Amino acid sequence: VKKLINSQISLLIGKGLHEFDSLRDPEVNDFRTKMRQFCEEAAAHRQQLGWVEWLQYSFPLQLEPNRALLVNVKFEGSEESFTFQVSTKDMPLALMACALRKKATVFRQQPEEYALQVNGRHEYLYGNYPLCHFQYICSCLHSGLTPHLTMVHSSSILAMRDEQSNLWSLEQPFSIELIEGRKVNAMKLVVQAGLFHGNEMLCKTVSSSEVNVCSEPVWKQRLEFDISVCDLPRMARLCFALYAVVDCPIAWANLMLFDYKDQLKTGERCLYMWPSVLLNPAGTVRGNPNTESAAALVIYLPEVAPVYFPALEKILELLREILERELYEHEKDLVWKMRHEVQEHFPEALARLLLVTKWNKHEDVAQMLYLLCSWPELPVLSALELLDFSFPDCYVGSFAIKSLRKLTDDELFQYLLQLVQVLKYESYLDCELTKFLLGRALANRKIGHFLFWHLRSEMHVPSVALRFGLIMEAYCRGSTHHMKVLMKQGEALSKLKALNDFVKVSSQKTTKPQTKEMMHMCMRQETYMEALSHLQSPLDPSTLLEEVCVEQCTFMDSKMKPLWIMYSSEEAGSAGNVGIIFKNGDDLRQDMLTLQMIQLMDVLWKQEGLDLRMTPYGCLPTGDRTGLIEVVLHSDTIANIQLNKSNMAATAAFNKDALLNWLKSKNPGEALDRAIEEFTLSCAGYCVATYVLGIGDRHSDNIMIRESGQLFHIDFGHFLGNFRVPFILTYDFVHVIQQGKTNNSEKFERFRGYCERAYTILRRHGLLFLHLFALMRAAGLPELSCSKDIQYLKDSLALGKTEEEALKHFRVKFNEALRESW
Ligand SMILES: Cc1ccccc1-n1c(Cn2nc(-c3ccc(O)c(F)c3)c3c(N)ncnc32)nc2cccc(C)c2c1=O
Repeated sequence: VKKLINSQISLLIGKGLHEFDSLRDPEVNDFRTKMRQFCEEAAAHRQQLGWVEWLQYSFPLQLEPNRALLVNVKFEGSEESFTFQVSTKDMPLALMACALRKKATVFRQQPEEYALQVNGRHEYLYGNYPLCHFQYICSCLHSGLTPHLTMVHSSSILAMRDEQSNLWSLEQPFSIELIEGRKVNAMKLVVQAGLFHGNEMLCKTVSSSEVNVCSEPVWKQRLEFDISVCDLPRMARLCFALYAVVDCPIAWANLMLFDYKDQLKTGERCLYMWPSVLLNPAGTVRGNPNTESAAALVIYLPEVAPVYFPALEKILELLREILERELYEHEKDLVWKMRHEVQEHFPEALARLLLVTKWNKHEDVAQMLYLLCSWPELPVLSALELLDFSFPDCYVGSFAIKSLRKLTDDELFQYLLQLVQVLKYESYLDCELTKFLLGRALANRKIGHFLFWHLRSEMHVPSVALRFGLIMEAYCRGSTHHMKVLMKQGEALSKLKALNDFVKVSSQKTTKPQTKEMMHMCMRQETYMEALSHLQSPLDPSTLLEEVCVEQCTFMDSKMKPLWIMYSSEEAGSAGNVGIIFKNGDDLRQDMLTLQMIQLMDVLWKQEGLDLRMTPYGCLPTGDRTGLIEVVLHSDTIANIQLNKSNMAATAAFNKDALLNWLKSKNPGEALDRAIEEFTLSCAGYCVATYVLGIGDRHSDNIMIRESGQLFHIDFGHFLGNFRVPFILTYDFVHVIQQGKTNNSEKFERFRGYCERAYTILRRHGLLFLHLFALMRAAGLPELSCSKDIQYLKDSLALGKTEEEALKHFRVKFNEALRESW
């Protein structure tokens, strides 16, 4: 059994477990055994969970951030069902009560023994919440549809559980010996070296003597640093850059001065370098795995006596306000002078005090750490700032996680993408963040699902493949069952890649109708029908993809030729008719981040009672320029609608009426008013979202509209101005908002009110967006690479202003946009 599981993990994670063994690396070895133990203990706890707790693990509640309604309810075993009138204010228990009373009369005669499953979905309604607090019940109300639910008994739930079982002394100036290299270039070589603690230099950047671009270079020279050995902090990073000159960067390499056991490193090292894009402090502290091709630098760390970093017990032994909300040197001195008052009276200003402490003086670090160990826990918002690379110390990182433990699963999920990116800043394999993420993932299967895919989707990136592979292995140890569920998804994705490659070849030699027929024949092979059917959606593990609907599958005969894959499910009814788009060839990371930020805006708006009728559809990178996008059904592009074709319900005398005519056709009679309202609200949401994020090149081919009237955007790829993008009002959109009238200030100014409300709410959470984007810098996105990009957000939310100034500013922009509109 154990051999089978090992091979299944290897295949699932995209890396052979023998490759971990072959490294013969104690740190890897230790990571693997500790984390396996941790994860297996979590699995043991899970298998004895009570049935309500199991539901909470496997099917966490989907909640929203009086009135009557029809609900259809059946029981798990039978066809017979009952359609009740209940209230949106009723609890699930009351609904389960009606259900059981009804079954008792038909079937000739305890609510608390049941949970309600949404038909055809891995989604359950349970707990003390009125029905309309559940996202599913909400969804039905706005769409019109009738909730269809299944009474599931506690013994059925337990059956699912059961089937799823598994030192201060050294004053000499720090120095190294640069021995030799083995590189490729055109000039003379120089090696620049610098010592870093995060972004901050611990002293000046001492450089090599120049040597000719011959060899196999040999230096054999001591590089002494302007810092005492007893002053090197625990997280000291040594950074090299090799380049040529008469500038031409060649390569870079970093390492920690202390190993993962706090021992100071000696003696000789061969550093396998990464090819360059001069110093890269944020770059990984692990060598380039391509040891065949990589340029290499051998260095020597001299034996300073074994020396370890002191234990905490030895460490622990050793106008303010007007500025406190970049600062001058005397201001910094005051903050450090007042550090005790900072702790006692301004605990949330911890980060500011950290940025003023002298990390290159061990005495000062001791004094900072002593305060840190008695520091009260901080709000989640503050802890997110502390995860930044500006805060490299392990005690700080440990404090940060401790304050983040109060994250709800919903919050953790909202920030998961960024927390995974922060792993790229980690210095060692076994770290507090990895343990935190793995623990949360093992306690919540939705978190487990998305953590898996965030890690899996980067296995083709050599710099993270080891770390991410090891995390995925450990996770698998803690849920054998979920591993198999994930394997099924991977098998479907393998088949989709093969199918997409086929379509790419066929469509170059034949017409779209012919290729589509070939696609269908390929899909109807038993191997494909089996691999593509009966899986949890990688986009949302609560959506079950049952039978693939071959005749509705197609492809886009342009660009990367993405696939359109439709599904149906008898058991789920209408809600089982769902689609996925598979695209191979594009980097989906930018799309994913944009969509996640818009989804976050939607949550923040709804928390203030503003529902802009957004369309937060799923986008999930799964592999190398590969991923899935959730299909929004019953929608069309603005461009297609504006073609204004004849013989259609929407055919118009003036082209400006095409979109309104289309909406009229989909929403006859009294339905038009609501659709125009959905259009207006969503238009405001997307106009604000794209303005704030600097998303340019919006046009009629990348905006879509649903038959409900809701507008949404597709195909992102440009943001934070990396095409200053103006606020955009489109004439055809103004025309719909104005109900097809030339002048309609009543409707138009309501729309302006929505924009202003949305904008002011985002500003209030400005710091959250800034902290999240700061963390996202870890991801290596070319459109989020520096301070200029963060500055874009600062400017767009006008955060340096009062609310009144910001709104005047926003108003000029909005007004300028209206003029520009034809
Ligand atoms: C559905 C449609 C109407 C009008 C013009 C184009 C499309 N459309 C679109 C338009 N589109 N794009 C997206 C989409 C959104 C974000 C992306 O990153 C992305 F790659 C695609 C999309 C979506 N999520 N839901 C519904 N429609 C969407 N996408 C296709 C993808 C694969 C295969 C096909 C045949 C299509 C396709 O026909």
